[PDB]
Amino acid sequence: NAMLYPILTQSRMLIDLSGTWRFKLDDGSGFEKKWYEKTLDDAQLMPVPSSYNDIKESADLRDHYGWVFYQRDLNIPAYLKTQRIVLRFAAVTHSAKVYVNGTLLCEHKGGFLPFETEIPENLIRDENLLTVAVDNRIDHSTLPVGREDESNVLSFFPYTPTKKQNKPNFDFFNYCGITRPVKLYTTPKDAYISDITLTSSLENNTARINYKIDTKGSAHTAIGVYTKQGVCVAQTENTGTEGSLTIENAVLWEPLKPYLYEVKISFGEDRYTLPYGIRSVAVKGNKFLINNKPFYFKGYGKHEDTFPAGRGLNMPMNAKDISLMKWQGANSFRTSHYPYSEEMMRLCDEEGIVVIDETTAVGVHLNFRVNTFDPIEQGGIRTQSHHKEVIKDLIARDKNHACVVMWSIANEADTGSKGAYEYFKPLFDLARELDPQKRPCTLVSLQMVNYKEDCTIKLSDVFCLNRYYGWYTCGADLQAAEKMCREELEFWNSLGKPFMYTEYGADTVMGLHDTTDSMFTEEYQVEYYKTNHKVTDTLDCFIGEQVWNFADFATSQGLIRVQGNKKGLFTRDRKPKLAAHYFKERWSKIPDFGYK
Amino acid sequence: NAMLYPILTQSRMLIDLSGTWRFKLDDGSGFEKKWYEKTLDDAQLMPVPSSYNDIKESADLRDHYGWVFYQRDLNIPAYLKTQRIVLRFAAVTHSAKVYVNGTLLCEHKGGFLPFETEIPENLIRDENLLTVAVDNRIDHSTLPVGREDESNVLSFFPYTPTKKQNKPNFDFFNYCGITRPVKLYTTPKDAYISDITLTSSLENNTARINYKIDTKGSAHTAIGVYTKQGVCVAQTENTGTEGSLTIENAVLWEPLKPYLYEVKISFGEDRYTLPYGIRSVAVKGNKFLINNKPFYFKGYGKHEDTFPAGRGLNMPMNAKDISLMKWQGANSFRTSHYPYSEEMMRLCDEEGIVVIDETTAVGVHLNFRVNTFDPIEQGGIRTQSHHKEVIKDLIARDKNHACVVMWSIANEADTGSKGAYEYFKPLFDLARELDPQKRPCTLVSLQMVNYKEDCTIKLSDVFCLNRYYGWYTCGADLQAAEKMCREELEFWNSLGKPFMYTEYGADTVMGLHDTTDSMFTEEYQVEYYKTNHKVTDTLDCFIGEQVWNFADFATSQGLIRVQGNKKGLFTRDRKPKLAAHYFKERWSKIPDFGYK
Ligand SMILES: O=C(O)c1cn(C2CC2)c2cc(N3C=CN([C@@H]4O[C@H](C(=O)O)[C@@H](O)[C@H](O)[C@H]4O)CC3)c(F)cc2c1=O
Ligand SMILES: O=C(O)c1cn(C2CC2)c2cc(N3C=CN([C@@H]4O[C@H](C(=O)O)[C@@H](O)[C@H](O)[C@H]4O)CC3)c(F)cc2c1=O
Repeated sequence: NAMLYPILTQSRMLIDLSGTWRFKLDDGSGFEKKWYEKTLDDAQLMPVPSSYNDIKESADLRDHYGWVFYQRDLNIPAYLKTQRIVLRFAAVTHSAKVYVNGTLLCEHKGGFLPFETEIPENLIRDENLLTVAVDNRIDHSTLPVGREDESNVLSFFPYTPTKKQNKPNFDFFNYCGITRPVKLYTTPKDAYISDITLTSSLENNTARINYKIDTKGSAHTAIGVYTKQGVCVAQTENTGTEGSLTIENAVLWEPLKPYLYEVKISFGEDRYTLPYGIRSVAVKGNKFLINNKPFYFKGYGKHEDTFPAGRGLNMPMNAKDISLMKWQGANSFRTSHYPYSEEMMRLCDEEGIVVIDETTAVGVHLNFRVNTFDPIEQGGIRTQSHHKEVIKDLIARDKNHACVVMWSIANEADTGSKGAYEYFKPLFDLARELDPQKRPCTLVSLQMVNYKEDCTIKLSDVFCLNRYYGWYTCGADLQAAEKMCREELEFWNSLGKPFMYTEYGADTVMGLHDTTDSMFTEEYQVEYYKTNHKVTDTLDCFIGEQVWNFADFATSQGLIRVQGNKKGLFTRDRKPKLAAHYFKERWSKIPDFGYK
Repeated sequence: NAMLYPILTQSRMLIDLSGTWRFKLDDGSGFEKKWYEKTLDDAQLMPVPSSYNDIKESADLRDHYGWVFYQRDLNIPAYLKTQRIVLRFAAVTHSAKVYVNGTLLCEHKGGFLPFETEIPENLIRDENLLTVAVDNRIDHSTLPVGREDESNVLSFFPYTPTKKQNKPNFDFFNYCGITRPVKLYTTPKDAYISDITLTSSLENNTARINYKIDTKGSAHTAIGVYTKQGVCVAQTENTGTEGSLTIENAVLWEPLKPYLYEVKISFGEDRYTLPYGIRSVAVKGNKFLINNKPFYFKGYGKHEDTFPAGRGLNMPMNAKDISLMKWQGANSFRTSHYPYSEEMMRLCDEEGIVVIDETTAVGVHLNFRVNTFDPIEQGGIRTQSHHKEVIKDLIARDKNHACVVMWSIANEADTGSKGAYEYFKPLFDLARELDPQKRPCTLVSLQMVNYKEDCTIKLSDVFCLNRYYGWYTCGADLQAAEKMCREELEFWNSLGKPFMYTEYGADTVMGLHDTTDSMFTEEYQVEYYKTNHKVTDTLDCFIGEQVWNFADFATSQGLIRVQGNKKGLFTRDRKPKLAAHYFKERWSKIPDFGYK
């Protein structure tokens, strides 16, 4: 469960296994014929990390259904065997089977969170083959959810598909493969650090770090806290597993003004250094408080999506995206609709970007007659069990990030229907139990005629609304959109708790224009946002605006998707639309703290 | 009924009243307050001819519901009163009331066909005001048909519109206004030509023109036929109303090789000259014969649509469009979905472009539970009576055009439902009765699950199909599209009569690309057409391909319309997409005659 980010330390090797791997589509016989026991024959080459769907020009590759096999050679020095040898997969989408030589080492379900496995030393021969089989199939038991009929979420006349294909119950393309880096790392065999938990206490004008260090084996523990320049500001040797350290002259991590201490931990020979921002988060009344100050979210729902790697880790684009958000005056984004790479989370900690951290739970809705949360034995959704593992794993991975201020339990589940509360109650209970910082929890609310029956009202600390007044309703009638927006949002405002837009927007094709309200035009995108803001700016409990979307991104094919989703403020190659300049202006006049 | 195109002759003045007119939106009180009796107060200026919707930047103007008032001064020489004075409206969309000074002169229904009225000389004062009130409203009794609920033909969540608006039952924007020129012309008072009918007889290797000259008053008739250089090749004086003339050395009008004789007619002092192409049209077996040769249609459904005039007469664009069709190797187009201007028809006669001439009958479908052709007293469609007047007027206007080879009675009516045959039988009977050339008649068939019950099979001389295999069905599954296309078209091919595509295409945004099948991309548009052609090229009764559409054009707003309809081979400003070059290549290898 514990998943420390792998780093090069005095006690820990870090070997990146990324590069060109061999790649072979499964044809139904791949496991029967035990392809993982030899070199892949008649194979292609595929970059790792990357989604595989867009690297070639093959529609059958892009739209492949089922398994693929990745493989590479792994010839490592024998003196590594004096250490504990670990294979870390930061993400394999959606499910993986990992083989070393002929031998199945592990299997994983869930395409967006890391997993790892020791390599037993009796298995390492002189030359080794690493094989990773990757399953892309989605159904009523996976997160994200796939449809199990021939229905498309986006048809006039019915037809029989040529081949079976995944049918996403979500509005983004089903990019799969070895999405994020594969690495080999080592620790001391006999005594090593397995996890680190840090929390902050700011009471009585005294900043303290509380630590809890999880180990394997028997040794002595030490912890030191260091400034960015390397001055030790607190340290203790031969400590317990738990304790606290006072940080005199503590500098707080603040949105757009990050400060990270370096927390170095020793256990026997093992050494691990964890960056850590000191800050508090709390919901009080109708305010979202960061370091006891009333925060206003300004930003976006995002996607991990770039050409040609798809969902694949793209670190230059990560840095470019954060630079664009600072240029635009944003302070935050949400990990729509899955955990993002640790490289992104760590960069956000470094750059002072606030993150709403979301699970993989999109598509938990069977009625976009069996109801979504009917009993499984009557056709209800089969995701609750995996939904708990995802929450456990997500919090275990990201718990120490200062940038994470809120957990989002699901995106647009069927939360107005019968049984939703009972499905979601244990998941909220679990997230509150597991997060040592006890951060606020929410689910992101689907737009819905019976919004007063949204079970978010009974569960969430912040109400997060996805609303499309002026796009999916009142299209090209913004005066009607304004009225419909005000009627519903005055209800939410009357509940006295913080609420916010986590999505709102309008599909906009760069280069289409009209001085007169016309859907898909750059001007309409601006007018859409002006209309919504006319309402939200008058509501004192509305504490944040995150647009849909930061940038255009790939989706499944359909009559309402113009080469993907076009609601980005930026294009897929990160060029500003008219509305992106509109937001730079607007967000320049709105402070991070004390707007409402 | 008779509607000779107005021309300047030795006996006929022609005064164009086009230019800047005064323009005022009605507010409900325009007739009550009798605005037509004075200058329009607090008015704008509007170009005539033009649609009014896009000239300004006002959404309320663009989306106006109801009446508008146009007005201009009309100060004419008194010596005109020695002649018969006629006001000709080439088109006023959709309905008009015409006033001179205070006096209602005529009212017209039908937005795409000419109407005229004598100006009684006792009404002409020294200074005169011409007022034209124009109604844009559409319903179950107009052609084209408007919906009478709040439904859009292209909604996720229901909303109340801010204002009432026209709801077209058709896929093009409801452009209205004084669409085509307004002209004053004169004839002799006492004896003048009211209509001319010409037909051709090619039997026995002898080309003859049969004439029938309709007059008012008592005088002597003469007719002469002249070559383009002005050589008289047949003539007779003091003739009857009907007769025939042999044309020795006759040159036939042929597709892409036009020849027009000039037919000059005298009656008393009146003189009228009519261009006339000699050619035959006939359907025999599975062949469409022009001048006894098996024709293959290559071209488009079009729209009259340019920026900013909308539906308005744009003669430079007409010439540009014909130049592009010759550049692409097309030979034909259909007047989708209304009669086009006489200026276009006459230019097509001059340039050798073959025309399928279509009525205004689009939207004759109430179920895109009351059935379309239920009795009117039970909610059935109320268009049949006006549908006959439109057919009468269209044939009366266009009967002498060599370029017109086929009448299209309706576009995508509900022809697979009960009662369609009975609705359409009298209209086909009427068109065959009225056309002196007895040209083939068709209706354009909607795509429909029960296509074997399409009443076109019982009525039409050529089966004209609108099909979207690979767009509205099988989208991004072209291999399935090919199979579905072949299954249905082998049925049509098995009937042994000529059939053809009058629409097929794929929405394509210029500048969107992908080497791998992706809807809305330029490459997908090409692949869509390749797939269809794989099938049609193997069917010996398939005698023509007209794409949807020649060029992108404006529509109502909705989630599936990217700033209008994007199925053009060209953009709205006439720039070629990838598929336009594809068709230039393809149509360069397909002959006008003897392809199948
Ligand atoms: O053809 C139509 O009529 C509609 C089609 N679709 C589907 C997307 C094809 C609708 C979807 C609705 N929901 C689906 C996604 N929710 C968020 O919206 C973003 C976006 O759609 O841009 C996604 O990208 C985000 O991931 C997701 O969180 C919005 C609400 C809806 F309310 C109405 C319609 C239609 O009306
Ligand atoms: O959102 C969807 O799912 C669909 C939406 N629409 C409507 C246009 C919004 C459909 C329409 C269908 N008909 C409507 C128009 N016919 C011709 O098509 C051209 C075009 O549509 O390009 C028009 O411009 C031409 O004038 C017209 O003759 C095609 C058949 C259909 F069969 C399926 C759908 C959908 O499935």
